[PDB]
Amino acid sequence: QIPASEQETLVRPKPLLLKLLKSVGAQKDTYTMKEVLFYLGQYIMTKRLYDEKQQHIVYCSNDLLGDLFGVPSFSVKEHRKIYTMIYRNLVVV
Ligand SMILES: Brc1ccc([C@H]2C3=C(N=C4NC=NN42)c2ccccc2O[C@@H]3c2ccc(Br)cc2)cc1
Repeated sequence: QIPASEQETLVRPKPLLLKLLKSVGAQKDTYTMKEVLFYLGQYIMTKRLYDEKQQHIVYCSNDLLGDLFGVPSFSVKEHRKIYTMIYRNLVVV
């Protein structure tokens, strides 16, 4: 539900939303929104932060991710929510 003209928004992550990204294979400092989302996706996948039965729900209560987003869990179905939650950990270049 996010226009493609918004996921290309050149952006760059703050100190540890960056740490989050490079810990899963990142090596740049300036990303586009979907690059960020793609890596955050790999991150959720690798630490298995999702509910094993209703896999559209993510648990980040006791994870770094939780500190970045400020919520204990969220649904990957609510794109806008995810974006604004990601926006606060980055400057829009
Ligand atoms: Br916004 C946004 C962009 C892409 C998705 C992806 C996606 C997942 N499941 C769907 N279903 C349709 N699209 N997606 C998905 C589910 C479990 C584990 C990793 C996943 O990786 C990502 C995703 C989800 C949350 C964040 Br934080 C970043 C990427 C979700 C929200």
